[PDB]
Amino acid sequence: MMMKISFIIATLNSGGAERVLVTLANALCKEHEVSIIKFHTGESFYKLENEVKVTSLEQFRFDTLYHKIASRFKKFFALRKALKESKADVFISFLDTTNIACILANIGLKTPLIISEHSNEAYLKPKTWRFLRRVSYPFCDALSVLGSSDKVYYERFVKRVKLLLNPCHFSDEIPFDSSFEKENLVLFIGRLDHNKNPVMFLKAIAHLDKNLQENYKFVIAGDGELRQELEYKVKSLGIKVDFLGRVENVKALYEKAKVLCLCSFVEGLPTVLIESLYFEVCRISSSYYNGAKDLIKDNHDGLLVGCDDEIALAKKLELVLNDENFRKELVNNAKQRCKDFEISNIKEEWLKLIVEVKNA
Ligand SMILES: CC(=O)N[C@@H]1[C@@H](O)[C@@H](O)[C@@H](CO)O[C@@H]1CP(=O)(O)OP(=O)(O)OC[C@@H]1O[C@@H](n2ccc(=O)[nH]c2=O)[C@H](O)[C@@H]1O
Repeated sequence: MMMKISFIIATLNSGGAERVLVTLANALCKEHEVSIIKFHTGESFYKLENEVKVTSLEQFRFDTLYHKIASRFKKFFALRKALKESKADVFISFLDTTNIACILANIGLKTPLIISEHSNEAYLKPKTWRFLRRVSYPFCDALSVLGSSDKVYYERFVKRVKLLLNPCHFSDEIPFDSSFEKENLVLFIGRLDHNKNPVMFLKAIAHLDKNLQENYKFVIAGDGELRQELEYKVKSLGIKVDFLGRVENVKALYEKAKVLCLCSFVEGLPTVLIESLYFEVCRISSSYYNGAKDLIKDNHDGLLVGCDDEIALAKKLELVLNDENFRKELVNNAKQRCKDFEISNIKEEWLKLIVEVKNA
């Protein structure tokens, strides 16, 4: 048949949620009809299919104490307005702040709201939002949730929670079993904020053999608030890491690169650890909060280090990089996880969930 799907997100900037949304949208787009409603005006970082109808809420002023409070009622009713005027068969919204907003704004309309947590339940640190999520989330119609520990957490107070994986858009593009002629390149891809923890990457490149360190290229794709101080500490330790910062063509690095390191303290299902599956990139990652083992059979299809162990990382790095027959084995076992992220399969459960929610 057919449905109007409306996606509601804050921004469409170089993120992980926005990466999933567009993969789905681009895929549902062809059979169905897919509006996106995004708050912060601007363009999308990710090539968005042409049929995807995209509508941005207004720009609002947050100067003056008046406009500081007023622009929330104006935003809210501007949101309720767009939702009404989408006449969508279903609303799917993304991330806690946007999710709680949508639940309130949707109070009234007779259309289903899906909402999805896209990060471990413990990330939401403050006390008010952790509370508003507890009161408002049982009023949605379903709930997408990535890690199992989050389903066990959200099932306590939400009646319909589903575990949907993320869909890797590379799954259709990159043929399974492709020759990759790699280059001495280690990749760090991600936001340069405190949790993503890029400093541990630097500290660890410091501790590598001069042999390796002088023949390998190290690269930090991504930008954050740490992009300045990271460059300072790169001098303080004195290594050669090439900050590129928000590079829309990560496919180009993902090929040449041999290894990819993730250093974050807590995550849900990082797509950087999913995309590598498609490029014979070997993953090395901190045993981050909770969902670590769901993604990496340590020493079988990846390598896990203690959280924030600058040395542990370097050893594992030096381990793979002094050993091509190993790196090459790990990834051939990692190719095995590729299916668990094909958009084709992931899309149809989104479609399945939309159907049951559209009944009642
Ligand atoms: C701390 C945290 O809770 N992170 C969550 C994560 O656990 C997942 O749940 C994920 C999916 O919902 O969302 C967040 C990931 P987060 O926002 O941190 O991003 P991620 O690591 O999962 O992936 C983001 C990345 O952006 C891209 N990129 C990077 C650099 C660049 O120059 N250009 C790019 O396009 C990548 O291709 C990529 O997929």
